[PDB]
Amino acid sequence: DNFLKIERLAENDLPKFIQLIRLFEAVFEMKNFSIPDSEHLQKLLNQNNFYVFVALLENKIVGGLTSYVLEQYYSEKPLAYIYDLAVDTNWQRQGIGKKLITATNQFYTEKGFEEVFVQADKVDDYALDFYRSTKPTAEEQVVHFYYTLK
Amino acid sequence: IDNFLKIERLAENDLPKFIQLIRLFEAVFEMKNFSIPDSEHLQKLLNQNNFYVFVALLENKIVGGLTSYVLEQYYSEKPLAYIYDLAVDTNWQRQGIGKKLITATNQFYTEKGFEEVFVQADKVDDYALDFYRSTKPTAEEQVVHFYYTLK
Ligand SMILES: CC(C)(COP(=O)(O)OP(=O)(O)OC[C@@H]1O[C@@H](n2cnc3c(N)ncnc32)[C@H](O)[C@H]1OP(=O)(O)O)[C@@H](O)C(=O)NCCC(=O)NCCS
Ligand SMILES: CC(C)(COP(=O)(O)OP(=O)(O)OC[C@H]1O[C@@H](n2cnc3c(N)ncnc32)[C@H](O)[C@@H]1OP(=O)(O)O)[C@@H](O)C(=O)NCCC(=O)NCCS
Ligand SMILES: [Cl-]
Ligand SMILES: [Mg+2]
Ligand SMILES: [Mg+2]
Ligand SMILES: [Mg+2]
Repeated sequence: DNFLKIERLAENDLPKFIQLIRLFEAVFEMKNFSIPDSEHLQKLLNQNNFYVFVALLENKIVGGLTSYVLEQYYSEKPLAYIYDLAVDTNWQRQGIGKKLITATNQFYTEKGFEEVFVQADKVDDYALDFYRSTKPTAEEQVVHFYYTLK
Repeated sequence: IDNFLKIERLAENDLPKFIQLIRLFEAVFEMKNFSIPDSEHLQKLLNQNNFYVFVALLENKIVGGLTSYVLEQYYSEKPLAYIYDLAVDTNWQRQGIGKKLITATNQFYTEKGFEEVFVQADKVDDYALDFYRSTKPTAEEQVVHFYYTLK
């Protein structure tokens, strides 16, 4: 356990960001994925409203998550939106996912955020079991609609 | 009322209309004990390059609106848009305002070259589901939403 480190990426961590994206690509089984150019990814990493957390063994990325800050108009305290979370399939069920969620909520707690939220597909049984083990404050059944643009 | 209804995307000198919309949200969502954040905060939010508000106007009266957040992607150079809140004044519902707000919002992000816009509704909110389904979305997915209320 001493071996696992959690790191919040900084603006000079593009190589680690790209490792994480490649982990996403593999774990989510994305086919024919063409990674965006590094200038785009750098600009994203530079944003003050986006935070990436990774899990490291040595400097091998074995999991991570991405999150977005949503400034509120209902409150001065912001919300954080955990977008993606994944752990290397060889390293799953070792407490890594849990440590990532803990660190993430700890970070936004110290930043004085109101809440953090995250979502899973109703079909995704393994994800559901995971989030339900993280002592979330609550869960809600929602319907997600999207419009694919021209 | 189509001839008189106007959709406006708020700009940075539109804080009065932003506040009017928040007051509409408070009414429509029937929020209790709401203390609106100070104007310095709301102004800073309005000034962000990742936040866009559309309002529906009957003359100078806000009768609906929606807020949306930009989410730049790492899977694509094309960003996503997240519609967070949408409401129409109760006196003016079921007259096509909600549809015109969605339409305007998707047209805008289409001009901006976004990949996709998404919006959510609670599964028990049958009337909201009815509404979104009438706007002809590309697809809908069942999702479970978890949150962590921070200390
Ligand atoms: C939908 C809403 C957001 C604004 O949209 P609107 O102006 O009322 O809706 P529109 O007039 O543009 O048209 C949508 C119609 O809603 C649906 N609808 C019609 N009557 C309805 C009713 N009594 N209840 C629910 N949906 C109804 C129709 O399916 C649809 O048009 P259709 O005739 O083609 O089937 C509004 O009703 C509202 O603010 N409700 C309370 C707040 C809310 O739920 N917001 C969304 C979640 S944040
Ligand atoms: C969940 C995930 C994201 C990372 O989690 P992880 O490091 O493997 O999970 P943890 O080891 O921290 O598990 C914590 C708890 O999840 C729960 N859990 C139950 N079933 C599980 C399963 N099939 N997989 C993972 N966690 C499970 C356990 O209670 C577990 O505690 P325990 O081992 O003491 O019983 C990882 O499984 C994953 O990447 N899955 C594929 C991608 C994905 O679905 N991501 C979420 C959607 S974006
Ligand atoms: Cl690479
Ligand atoms: Mg670093
Ligand atoms: Mg367990
Ligand atoms: Mg204006």
